[PDB]
Amino acid sequence: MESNNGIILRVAEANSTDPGMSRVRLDESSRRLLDAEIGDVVEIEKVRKTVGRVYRARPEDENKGIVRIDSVMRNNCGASIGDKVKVRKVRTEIAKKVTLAPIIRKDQRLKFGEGIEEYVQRALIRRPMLEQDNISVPGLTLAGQTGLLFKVVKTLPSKVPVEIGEETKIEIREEPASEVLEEGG
Repeated sequence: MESNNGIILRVAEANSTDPGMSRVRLDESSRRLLDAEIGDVVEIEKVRKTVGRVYRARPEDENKGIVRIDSVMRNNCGASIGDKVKVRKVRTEIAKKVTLAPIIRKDQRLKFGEGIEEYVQRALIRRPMLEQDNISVPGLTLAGQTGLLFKVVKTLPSKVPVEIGEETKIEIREEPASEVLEEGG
């Protein structure tokens, strides 16, 4: 009935900034082989599950089996360039409750508590969320810190790409990257 599936292709990326980790540029066949329409919701899964949206490849002929994403999107699952990831097309929904875990240590500057759940909702509001996903912060930092990224582990939706809204509920835990070392350096 629903017939919801995706395709396995090769992760793409270039030294250029190529900003936009939530946008997937694909060719007409990669988009139309299933149903993906302009600006539909696409999920990606190479090593782990990730979310994103469909875009048109500049070269509507080379993107017939490669997806160009930003470094963070590639870092979200744990894959390298040219690896093989599976992209499944889906739609978005309003997540009602999502929990995440900022990874830092003695260099943790992005923690406040009290209203932090709103601070996360405000920053991540109206955004696609997928448990076990990962996020990053603009070019900001302090001493020699490491990690300093958000690690989502629990969402209310069916583990499908959902969009956060001002009404969505959030949870921030106080457990940093203890016993946690995701591949990447």
